[PDB]
Amino acid sequence: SDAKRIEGFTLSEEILKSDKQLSVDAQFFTKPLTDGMAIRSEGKIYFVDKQASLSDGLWLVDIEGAISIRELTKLPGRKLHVAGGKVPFECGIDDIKTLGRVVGVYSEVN
Amino acid sequence: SDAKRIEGFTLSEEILKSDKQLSVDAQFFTKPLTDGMAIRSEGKIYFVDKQASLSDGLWLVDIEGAISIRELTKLPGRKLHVAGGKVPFECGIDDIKTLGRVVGVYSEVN
Amino acid sequence: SDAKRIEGFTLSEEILKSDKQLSVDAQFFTKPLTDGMAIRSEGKIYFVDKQASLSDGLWLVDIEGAISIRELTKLPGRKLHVAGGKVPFECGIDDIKTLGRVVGVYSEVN
Amino acid sequence: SDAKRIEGFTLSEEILKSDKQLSVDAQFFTKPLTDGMAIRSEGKIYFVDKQASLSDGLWLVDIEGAISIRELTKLPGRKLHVAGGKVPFECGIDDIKTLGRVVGVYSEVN
Amino acid sequence: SDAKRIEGFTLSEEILKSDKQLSVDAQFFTKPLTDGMAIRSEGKIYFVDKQASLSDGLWLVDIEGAISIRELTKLPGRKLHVAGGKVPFECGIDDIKTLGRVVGVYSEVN
Amino acid sequence: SDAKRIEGFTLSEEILKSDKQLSVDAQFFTKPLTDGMAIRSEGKIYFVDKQASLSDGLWLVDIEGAISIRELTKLPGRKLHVAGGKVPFECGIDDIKTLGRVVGVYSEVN
Amino acid sequence: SDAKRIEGFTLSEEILKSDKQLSVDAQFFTKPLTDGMAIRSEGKIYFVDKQASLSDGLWLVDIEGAISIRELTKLPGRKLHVAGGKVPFECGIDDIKTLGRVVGVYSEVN
Amino acid sequence: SDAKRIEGFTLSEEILKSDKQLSVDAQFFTKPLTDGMAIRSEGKIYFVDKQASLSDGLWLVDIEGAISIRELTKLPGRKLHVAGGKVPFECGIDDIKTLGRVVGVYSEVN
Amino acid sequence: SDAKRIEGFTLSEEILKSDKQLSVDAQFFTKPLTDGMAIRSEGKIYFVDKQASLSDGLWLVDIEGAISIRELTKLPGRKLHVAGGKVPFECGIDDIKTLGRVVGVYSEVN
Amino acid sequence: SDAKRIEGFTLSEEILKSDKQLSVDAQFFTKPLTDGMAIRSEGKIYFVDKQASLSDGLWLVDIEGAISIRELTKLPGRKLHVAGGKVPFECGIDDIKTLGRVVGVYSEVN
Amino acid sequence: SDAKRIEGFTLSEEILKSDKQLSVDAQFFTKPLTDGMAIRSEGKIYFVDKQASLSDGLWLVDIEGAISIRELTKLPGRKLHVAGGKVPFECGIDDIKTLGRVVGVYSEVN
Amino acid sequence: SDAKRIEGFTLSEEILKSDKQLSVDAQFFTKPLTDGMAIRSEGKIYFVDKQASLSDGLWLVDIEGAISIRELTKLPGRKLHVAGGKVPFECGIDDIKTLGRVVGVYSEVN
Amino acid sequence: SDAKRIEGFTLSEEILKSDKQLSVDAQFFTKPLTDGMAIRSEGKIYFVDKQASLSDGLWLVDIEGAISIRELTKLPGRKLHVAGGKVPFECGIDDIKTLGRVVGVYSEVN
Amino acid sequence: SDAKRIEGFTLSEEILKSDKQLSVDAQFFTKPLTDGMAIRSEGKIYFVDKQASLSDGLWLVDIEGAISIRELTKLPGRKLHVAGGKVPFECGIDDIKTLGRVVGVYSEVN
Repeated sequence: SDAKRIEGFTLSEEILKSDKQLSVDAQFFTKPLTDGMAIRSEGKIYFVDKQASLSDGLWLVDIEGAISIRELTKLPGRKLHVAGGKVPFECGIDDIKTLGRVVGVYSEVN
Repeated sequence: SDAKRIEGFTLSEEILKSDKQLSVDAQFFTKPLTDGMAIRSEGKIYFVDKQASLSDGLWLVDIEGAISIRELTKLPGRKLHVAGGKVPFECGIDDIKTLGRVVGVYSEVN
Repeated sequence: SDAKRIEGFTLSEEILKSDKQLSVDAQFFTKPLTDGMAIRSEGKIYFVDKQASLSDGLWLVDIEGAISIRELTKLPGRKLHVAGGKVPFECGIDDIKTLGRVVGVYSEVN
Repeated sequence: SDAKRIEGFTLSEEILKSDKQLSVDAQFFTKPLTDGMAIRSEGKIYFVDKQASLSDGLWLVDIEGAISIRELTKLPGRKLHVAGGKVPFECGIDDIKTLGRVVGVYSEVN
Repeated sequence: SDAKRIEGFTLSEEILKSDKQLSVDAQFFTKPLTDGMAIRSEGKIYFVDKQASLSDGLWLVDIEGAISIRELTKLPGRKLHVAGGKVPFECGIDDIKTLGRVVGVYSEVN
Repeated sequence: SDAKRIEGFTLSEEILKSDKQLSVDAQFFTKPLTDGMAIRSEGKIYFVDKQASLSDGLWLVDIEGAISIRELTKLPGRKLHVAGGKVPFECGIDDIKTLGRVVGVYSEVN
Repeated sequence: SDAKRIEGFTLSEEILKSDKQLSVDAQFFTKPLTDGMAIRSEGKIYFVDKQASLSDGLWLVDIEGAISIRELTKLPGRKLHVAGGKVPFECGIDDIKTLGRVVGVYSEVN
Repeated sequence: SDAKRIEGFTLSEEILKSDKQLSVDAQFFTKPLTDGMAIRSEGKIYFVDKQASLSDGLWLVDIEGAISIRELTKLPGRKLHVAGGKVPFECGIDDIKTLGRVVGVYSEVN
Repeated sequence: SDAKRIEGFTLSEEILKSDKQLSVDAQFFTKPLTDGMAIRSEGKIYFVDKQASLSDGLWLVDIEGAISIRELTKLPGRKLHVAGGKVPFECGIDDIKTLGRVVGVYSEVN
Repeated sequence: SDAKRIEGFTLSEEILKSDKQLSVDAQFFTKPLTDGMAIRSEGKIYFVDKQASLSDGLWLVDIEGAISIRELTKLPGRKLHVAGGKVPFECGIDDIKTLGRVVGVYSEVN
Repeated sequence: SDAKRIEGFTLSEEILKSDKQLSVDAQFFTKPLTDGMAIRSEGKIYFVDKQASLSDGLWLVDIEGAISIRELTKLPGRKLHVAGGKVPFECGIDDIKTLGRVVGVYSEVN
Repeated sequence: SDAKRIEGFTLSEEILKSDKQLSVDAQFFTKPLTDGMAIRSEGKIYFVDKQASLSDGLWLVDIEGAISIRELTKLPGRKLHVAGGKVPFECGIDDIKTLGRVVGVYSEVN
Repeated sequence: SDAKRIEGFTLSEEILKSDKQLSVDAQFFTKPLTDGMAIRSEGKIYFVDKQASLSDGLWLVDIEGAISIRELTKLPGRKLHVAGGKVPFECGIDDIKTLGRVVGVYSEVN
Repeated sequence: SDAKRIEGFTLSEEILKSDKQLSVDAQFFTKPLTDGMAIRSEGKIYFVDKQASLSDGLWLVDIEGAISIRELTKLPGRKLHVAGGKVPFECGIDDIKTLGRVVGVYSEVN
């Protein structure tokens, strides 16, 4: 029906690399995803919104050069609780760069 | 890049209903998905393979008219362990009808 | 905005008694609730769909005359698992009468 | 019977947005809800009392611009325990702005 | 304000004995308590409705002559789950005699 | 038998408010309750002894204007452990005002 | 003040042996203990009421000749749950002889 | 046989009050109890030795005027662990006044 | 002071074997131990009373020829619960032969 | 066989007191117990070696005049962890006086 | 150094299918793997010994046509416990066909 | 089919020692393993990529001369969490030397 | 000092195979081990006594041809509880053949 | 077969004492044990390698004169975690003297 194209990437060894475009349907997103990223990482496909404003959730981030998907929770004092890696930690929102919020995920692997 | 169209449906109150077709990319499936279904159910989209042969995994099923997504496990004696509902149960593979195997899942809701 | 009137009742000591009508808005229900009931029971107001078809969920039910709100789960062989009371139990679907499905709940008490 | 109109809003991505007014019945509230908000958020509707005075309970809050519903508990030293998000935390009552106390919740999703 | 008199009793060593009448306010009972008992038992006062119809709840009962307060739960097959003593058990509804349902309890001992 | 009148109040949103007098029997209290209060709070009625001398127990208190029922425990150094709220805490006996001790509780809600 | 004499015994290796009379005060017992025993067993003195009628509680018993103190709980069918020994068990009330109920216990060992 | 009189008291709301003398048999105490107290508190009688020298155990104490029965444990640095109340705490031995050690306890309430 | 000699044995691989006499003092036993055994087993020395009458406790037994120390508990029906080995079990009192009851235990190994 | 005499004592209320000599066989001790104590405490008899050199284990100790049996564990910095009483604690090796090490324990009470 | 060639296969949806040979070193196996299979299944490579004699361990099996890797444990009565799938079960050794025992496993995915 | 030669080593007592080369197929590695090591350690064979860039994962490391396989997790501030040994710890990324990432493990011991 | 030779074997895949003799010292066994086996099995060496008579313990056994090391426990009725494998089971002592009792174990692997 | 002599010792009360040589077989050690010790301690024999270089493991140590077997773990900052005694602790590598690493253990006591 409604074909939609999204820029594709792969995330491996914490390095983000451009890839084939991915064809998806607009029905995948409740909110319109205009500037989006489809990131292929460990058997899953993460749909990212580069326009998203900081808010608790799952995010694509860059921490001192390393790229990854982490769950961010704001703490008082412009701080962040960062989960998703083998061990969670805290830091200032300025110690990290957010590339966008994950709006949806696709997996083939239960 | 490679647009693929799948028949769409919605699953609600255990009733399967046809719906808009869904545009997906072939890169979504490692094994080719020829006769497939895209079922929108509770904020997720399940991709089902109508051609799959019975094997342990996540399935779209019809139990005495009710349609649902359940985890099936074969047990000696042509029996099945059926999980996924509020309470798991057992029954013969002949007491249930399999509509297809879930090959992948898309979710917006973490 | 949009005023909607629902027949009201109170449930106490397993007896259903009619009561004042309740004014609600249509925005409370994603699916249209046409033939509905508002049951006041223990500090909560349960909105029920009398038209609902049997499907796993929370139901207003009549068991040998006693009325109650219970979690119903279909088991192969026209059976039911009944939860919600002090001790769950099973029975056949014909041993119980369903009045309707709870589609929403309002509570003041956390 | 008794129709009552409340200003309606939606809360999403931690942003509060005005919306359609909601028609409710005064029987919903034991205490009179004069200046109130009906906030639609994730399949639930929260009724907020803007006039409430700080007291332990469920609150609509604004923390450095973010809007959310949190469980507040006063600690000695004008301090607060804030629960409800992925990770609880403490802070001064002056580090957060209270917009109103939740006096009731409607939910369609069990 | 509204003085109400209830026949009083004491429960000790599982023997029910008449006692001084008790003066209570009608405001103590949401539903009217017409034929009631006030049973003093172990630092508490149980208010009992002799007219109650069997329903899941806390009841004053007589089991083979012994009088006690038990939590009763109906089970399929005219059966009962009886809790409240040191060890819960099951039996037929005909194996026990109900004297009334507790509608309220007063206690001075936290 | 013996009718006794006690001043009634309701406690809600941490505010105490006078209300209907309540009629109670003297048999409710082992020790004489001369200057008492009956506080209606969350489906229960607390009987308070304004004359009580500080001693570990359940009290009606006033902390910086907020009124509540809390379990107090004296700690060396004129200090107090205050429980009952979502999160317990300590403080000096002079940082809280005691209105009276709960000598009994009536409830209809198990 | 009020001196009271009770026949004394010792219980050891499940054998009841007569012993010195024990002088106690009537204030020890809320109900009058007319025909009583004072049984010295493992550092404690149990006060038994030989006239007690069977009721759930702590009993001095004789099972197939062996004497011991057990917690008895009546079960439907003239049955008993017998706890207190290394492993509890059930039996009929006729399989055991009750010598009296323990109405009080004195201990020097915490 | 051997009648022994002990001065009696009652402990309530943390206030010790003289009462009727209690008649007890010397067989109750392995060590001779010369200057003793019999404290009636919450359905139990505590036998206290006023002569006891500080040692870990159950004690009758006076903490800033409040009288209670507490479990005392000496800690290095003339400190004490005080247990028995709703919340245990530590303090210096000089912050508490010991009135005597509990040598035995009688109870009618299992 | 008071020397007492007891016939000694060692118990190994479930075989009882006579050995050196063991010199013990009578103060070791509250009850006189006239006909006793001193059994050396796995770094411990069990003192056994060959004259003891069956009663719940620790015994030296002979089961189908195997000798061991077990915890015996009488069950209704001339039955016994036998614990102490890797897996407890039940049997009639006539399926086992009791050699004596352990009245005390000496150990070097904590 | 081999009679051995040890100086006996009783430990009660943290006071050590001389007592009857105890006759024991040398077979009780793997290492020779030359200068030993037999301490009767709470139904057990502790054999202590006054000559033992400090090492982790069970010890008879003297702390600010109080005598007790404690489990001692060396911690770097000439420190000790003291266990055995209701609440463990640490201190310096010089804050406690050791009287001997427990080498064996006899008990009649399981 | 020592190149070794093993017949390769893939196991997917319980179907075993031949594939590219796999080159391995003899140093991967302590016991010589003469007739072996290298089966690729879910990101892991299983090395199977077709000649193995039944013994508890991990096995490549065929149950009613379905192919899988399972942990087998012999039970008295020519029986087998089969683990590895979502729900273990038992069956006769003749209800299953063993294809070989897994001697080693290679994984890339931790 | 496709033979590949990898330098081999053994890791024992934290010392890495050269050993026989290992023949492996390229099918073992999704990504090309150009400069690889095969580390034999405690019954397993670790395949390491000497050119891997620092990224969260399993690594072969050299800490102050000691060589081991550890799970590394980057923490803000050029820090690392090091797991795998008996007790995890943190340190700067420069306090450790990374020799390569483990991309695969072969094991014979389940 | 005292060199002792023992017949060696290896146990693998449930097959017992003769091997190099092992040289051990007689100090390894408290009881003399005259005809003994040293079974190397999974990094440990089990020393077996072929002359042992049945008794609860760890045994080298032969079950329908399979050789293994199991914990045996005698049950009434000439039965055995057999533990050590993935799943314990029972059977008659005549359904199993005992080769010897393990008297000691040596391990290099913690 | 291959006899090997090792210097023997006994470890008791934390004192190390030379003893008879122990004859073992070289097959006990995968790595050659040239300068080794056989330490008899608590019914077990520890085989120690005096030449071992510091690495995580079980060690024979000397802490301020005291000799024991402890589990050592290196921590950043030339520190050690020391386990094995009743309470683990930390300290610098220089606060402890290592005598050798345990390479194997023999035990008769399960």
